[PDB]
Amino acid sequence: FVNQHLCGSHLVEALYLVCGERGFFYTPKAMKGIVEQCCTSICSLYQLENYCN
Amino acid sequence: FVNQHLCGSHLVEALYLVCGERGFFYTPKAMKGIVEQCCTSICSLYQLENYCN
Amino acid sequence: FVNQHLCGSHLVEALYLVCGERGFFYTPKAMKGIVEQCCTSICSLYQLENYCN
Amino acid sequence: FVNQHLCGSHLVEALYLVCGERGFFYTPKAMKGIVEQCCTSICSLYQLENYCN
Amino acid sequence: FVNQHLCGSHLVEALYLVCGERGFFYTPKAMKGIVEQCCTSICSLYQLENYCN
Amino acid sequence: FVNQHLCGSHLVEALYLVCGERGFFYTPKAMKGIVEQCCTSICSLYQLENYCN
Ligand SMILES: Oc1cccc(O)c1
Ligand SMILES: Oc1cccc(O)c1
Ligand SMILES: Oc1cccc(O)c1
Ligand SMILES: [Cl-]
Ligand SMILES: [Zn+2]
Ligand SMILES: [Zn+2]
Ligand SMILES: [Zn+2]
Ligand SMILES: [Zn+2]
Repeated sequence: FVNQHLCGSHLVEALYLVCGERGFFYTPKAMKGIVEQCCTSICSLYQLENYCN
Repeated sequence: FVNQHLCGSHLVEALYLVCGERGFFYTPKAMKGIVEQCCTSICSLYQLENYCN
Repeated sequence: FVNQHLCGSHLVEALYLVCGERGFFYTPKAMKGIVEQCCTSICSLYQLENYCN
Repeated sequence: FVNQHLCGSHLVEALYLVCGERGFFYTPKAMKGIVEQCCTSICSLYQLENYCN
Repeated sequence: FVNQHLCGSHLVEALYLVCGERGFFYTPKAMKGIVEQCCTSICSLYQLENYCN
Repeated sequence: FVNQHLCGSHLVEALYLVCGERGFFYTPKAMKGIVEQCCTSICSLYQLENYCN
C-alpha cells in the first residue's frame, strides 16, 4: 500500500519479473487502466499476474 | 543463465520503446525467439520491431 | 501517439538505442524543451534522431 | 567484476519492487549475500523477498 | 540544481551508485521526505550519502 | 558484443546521474573511450565524471 511509480517501462519490467517463464503481454490500448493505476496509484504484484501469458 | 535473464530485462524495455502504442507479447519461450536472436547478437531497433504487435 | 513517460534517464536510454554507433548528446540547458515533451507529452523516435552525433 | 556490478543494479531494482513498503538493506558485503546467490543463479521474486526487511 | 526525476526505483539505483561497497538502505516509511524531494525537486549526490550503510 | 551494448546502457544512465545539469556527449566511438575503460573495470562516479561536459 505504497505507490511504486510503476510508470512507463517500469510496468513492463515488473511484468517481466512477476511472470517469469510464462512471459507477459503489454497492450497500451487494452491496458490503459492498469497503466494509469500502477503509475499514479497502487497495484499489487498479484494483480499484475493477470497480464502473464 | 543470469546473463540471459538480465539481457531479457533490457529487451522488454527496448520493446516498450519501439513498439509504442502497438505493444507486444513477450515470449522468451518462442522458438527462434527474441532472446536467441538478440541476446546472442546486438539487435537494432528495426530488428526489435519485428517482435511488436 | 501515446505518451511513453520518457522522463529523466529514460530519454538518455532512448537516445542510446536510437542513435546506435553514432552516439548522442544530452545537454539539459539546451534540451529543456524535448526533455519536457518526451516526459509529459509525445515525442517520436524520428524526432529523437536530432540529438544523435 | 563489471558483470557483478551490473547484476547488482538489476537486483536493487527487483528488491525495490518486491519489498514494497518494507524496504530493504542492501549489503553486497553480506556473507552468503544476495550477489553470491542471485548473480550466480536466477533468483525468483520469492527468493529475492528473503532479502527484504 | 536541475531535477533529475529520481522517482521510484531510480532513487535506489542512485543510492547503489553513490554508496558503492558500503551499500545503502531503502526504507519507504522513514524516507518519505527524500523520496518526494528527489522525485519532484532536487537532491544532491552528497545528500544521498546519508543513506549509505 | 551484447554485453558491451548492455554495459553501455548502464553507463549512459550513470552519466545522466553524475553529470547533472552539465550533461554529456556519449561517444562509444571515442579512442580510449568510456566503454573501453568502464566496461572492462568498474568505474566509480568520480571516474565517470571525467566524461561529463
Ligand atoms: O536494445 C537491445 C537490448 C538487449 C539486447 C539487444 O540485442 C538490443
Ligand atoms: O530479478 C533478478 C535480477 C538480478 C538477478 C536475479 O537473479 C534476479
Ligand atoms: O556505474 C557503472 C555502470 C557501468 C559500468 C561501470 O563501470 C560503472
Ligand atoms: Cl546487464
Ligand atoms: Zn531503468
Ligand atoms: Zn517516472
Ligand atoms: Zn523511470
Ligand atoms: Zn543490465
